[PDB]
Amino acid sequence: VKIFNTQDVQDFLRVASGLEQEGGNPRVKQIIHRVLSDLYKAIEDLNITSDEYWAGVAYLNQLGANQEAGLLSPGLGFDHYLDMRMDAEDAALGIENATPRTIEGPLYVAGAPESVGYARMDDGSDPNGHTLILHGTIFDADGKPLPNAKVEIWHANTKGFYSHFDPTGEQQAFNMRRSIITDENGQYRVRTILPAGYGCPPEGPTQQLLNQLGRHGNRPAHIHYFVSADGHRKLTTQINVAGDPYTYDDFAYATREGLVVDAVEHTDPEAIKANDVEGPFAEMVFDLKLTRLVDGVDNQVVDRPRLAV
Amino acid sequence: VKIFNTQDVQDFLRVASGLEQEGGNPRVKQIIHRVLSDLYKAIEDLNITSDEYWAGVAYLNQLGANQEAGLLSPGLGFDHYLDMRMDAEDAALGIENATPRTIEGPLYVAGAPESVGYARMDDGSDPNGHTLILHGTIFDADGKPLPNAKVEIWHANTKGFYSHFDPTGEQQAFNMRRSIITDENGQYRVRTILPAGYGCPPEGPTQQLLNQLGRHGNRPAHIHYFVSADGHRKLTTQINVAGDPYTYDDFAYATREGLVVDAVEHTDPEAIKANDVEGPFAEMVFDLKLTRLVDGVDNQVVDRPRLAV
Ligand SMILES: CCCCCCCCCCCCCCC(=O)OC[C@H](COP(=O)(O)OCC[N+](C)(C)C)OC(=O)CCCCCCCCC
Ligand SMILES: CCCCCCCCCCCCCCC(=O)OC[C@H](COP(=O)(O)OCC[N+](C)(C)C)OC(=O)CCCCCCCCC
Ligand SMILES: [Fe+3]
Ligand SMILES: [Fe+3]
Repeated sequence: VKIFNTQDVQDFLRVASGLEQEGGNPRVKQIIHRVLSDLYKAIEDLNITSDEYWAGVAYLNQLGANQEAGLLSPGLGFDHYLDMRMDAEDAALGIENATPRTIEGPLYVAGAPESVGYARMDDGSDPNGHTLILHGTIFDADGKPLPNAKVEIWHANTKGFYSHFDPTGEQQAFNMRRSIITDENGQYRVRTILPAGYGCPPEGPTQQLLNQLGRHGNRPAHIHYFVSADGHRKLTTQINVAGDPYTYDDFAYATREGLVVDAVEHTDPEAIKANDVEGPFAEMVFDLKLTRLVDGVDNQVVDRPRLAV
Repeated sequence: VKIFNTQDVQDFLRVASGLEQEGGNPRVKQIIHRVLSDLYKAIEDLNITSDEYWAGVAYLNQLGANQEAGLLSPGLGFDHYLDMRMDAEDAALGIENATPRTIEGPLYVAGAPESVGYARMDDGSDPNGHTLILHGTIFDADGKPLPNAKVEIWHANTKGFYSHFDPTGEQQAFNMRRSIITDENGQYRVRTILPAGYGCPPEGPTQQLLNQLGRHGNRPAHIHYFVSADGHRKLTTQINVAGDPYTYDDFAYATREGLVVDAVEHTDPEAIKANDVEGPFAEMVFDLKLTRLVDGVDNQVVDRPRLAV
C-alpha cells in the first residue's frame, strides 16, 4: 500500500497539523507537521500494522503512567545527542570545554541545603554505606581557583536509589544532595558514601522496551554535578567510579573520557585519623574548570521541569 | 552546526537501537531505528532546542498519566490514516466495502449485556434523554438478510459521556452499550436516547495540544458499531447524526459519506403506539452490509487493548 505521497494524505497532514487554522502556535504546528509526516511515512515504509500501532499507543500510556519518559529519553540516546550538538556548537565557537559536559539525568531536585566549602551529604541510614570523601577545586576560565562557585552534587545510595525517587518508601529529604559554595581556595569537600550503579525499574516500561532491543538498563556508579558561577556558563556533568562494570557500557551513554575517576581506599590509621572518619574510607578528587559566557549569555543552560522541594 | 549525517551519530543510532545486539525483537529494533533516526534528524532540521525538547518529554508523561494517548491518536489523524490504508488494501484485493469502515475510537468496552433482535440500552437515568429507536437490517456478502449476526453498539449520553469513562460517575456498568444478535429476519432494533457530541476533556493533554494547533476537540453526535458474523469480516463503523454542526468538522476525522444518518422525529400518537413509546421520539434506520472473509481470514480485524469488565 502506497498512499503517503498522494494529495489526499498530504493535504490531510496539513489539516491535522492546523497549518490551515489561524489560531495556535506556529512553532508547535511546524514541529507537529514534520513529526506527523515522518511517522505517517514510517508507517508506510515499514508497513506498520494497526495491531503494531496500537501496541505502540498502549506503550505510550504506560510510559507516562509510570512517569518514565525522562528515563526512556536518555536510554534512547536523546540526552547524549543533545550534548553532542552542544559540543559541536562550542567547537564551532572555538570554546574549549576543559571539563566535558554530560547528561543531567531526570533525578535532580532543587532546594538542597547549602553550606560553604564542606558538608556531609548522607544521613548514615544506608547500612552498607562505605564512607567517601569527595573533594576538589573549581577553576575559572583562566585556570584560577574560583571561590564562591556553587557546586551542586547528588547521587544514589548503595542500592542505586536517589532521595525523592526511592521506590522503597522514604529517605530523609535531600539525602545525598547538597549545594556547596567553594571556599577561599575555590575548593569544595564533601563526606558522603560510595554510590552503587542505578538500574531501571525492572518491570517498568523503559526496561520493557530496552529488553526488546536486547539492551540492559544499567548505569555505572556515578555522581552528578551542577557548577555555576558569575561570568561563567552553568556546567552539567558527572563522574563515574573507575572500575565499574558499566563504565563503558552505560545505558544512558553519559560516560566520557575525563569523567572517570578512581576512588582510592584508605585503611591506615594515619589517613583515617587525619580526615577524622570512624574507619576505612574511599577518597576521590575531582576538579572542574568552567567556561566563560558567550557574549554575556549562557548559550547552553537548559530549562527543563525539575522537582522542587 | 549539523552532525546528524556524521559517522558518529549514525553509528550511535545503531547502538541505541540495539541493531548489533544479539537478543531482542528485530521488528522492534527496525521500527525504533527508523523512528529515532527521523526524530534525531527532525531535531536538527527544525533546530529544536533542549528547552523545547524537554517540554515535549514532559507532555509525553502527562499524556500517559492521563491515559489519553488513544484520544490524541485519532485527533492527529492516525486512526483515520490507518483506515485509509485498510481501504487501499481492500481496493487492491478487489473488495467492495458496501458499508464503509471508520474509526473504533478508544472507548469500546467488552462484556456488554447480550440479547436477540431487540434491546433497550439506556436505563432512563439521563434527565434530558430523547427516546431514539435505531433499527436496521444486516446483510451478508451476497445481499441477503443475515440472522444471528452480532451487532455491538455503544454511544455517549446527552452529556457526551460514555459509561465506564464518565467523570461524573453517574452511569451503571454498560449503560448505552449492548450486543444484539440479529433475529430471523436479519434485523436488530434498539431503544436508546439520542447521543450528544463528544468533547475531549478541556483540561486534558489532548485538548491542550489541540489548542496549540488552533483546533477544537469536538466530535459530532455519533453511534459506534461492531458487527461480526461467521464467514464475514468484523465491521467497525459508526453513524453520524445528520445536522450536527461538527459532522464535517470532526476532530477525529471519522465522518464519511454513507455514514451520516437522519434522525426522523415522530410526533403523532399513531407512531408512538406502534413503537411502544411514552411520547415523541426520534427514529434512525441504518442497514449494514458485511464483507466475506478472504480465504477464511479476516485480514483487517484489529487486536488492540480494550477495557473488559
Ligand atoms: C499518539 C501517537 C503515538 C504514535 C506512536 C508511534 C508509532 C508506534 C510504532 C509501533 C511499534 C510497534 C512494535 C511493537 C510490537 O509489534 O510488539 C512489541 C512488544 C510486544 O512483545 P511481544 O512478545 O510480541 O508481545 C506479545 C506476546 N504474546 C505473543 C505471547 C502475546 O511490546 C512493546 O511494548 C514494544 C512497543 C515499543 C514501541 C514504542 C515506540 C515509542 C518510542 C518513542
Ligand atoms: C521518548 C521521548 C520521545 C520524545 C519525543 C520528543 C518530541 C520532539 C520535540 C517536541 C518539541 C515540542 C516543542 C514545544 C515547545 O517548544 O513549547 C510547547 C508548549 C509550551 O507552551 P508555551 O506557551 O510555548 O510555553 C511557554 C510560556 N512562556 C513563553 C511564557 C515561557 O506546550 C506543549 O504542550 C508542547 C507539546 C509538544 C507535543 C509533542 C508531541 C509529540 C507526540 C506525537
Ligand atoms: Fe544519576
Ligand atoms: Fe465515540
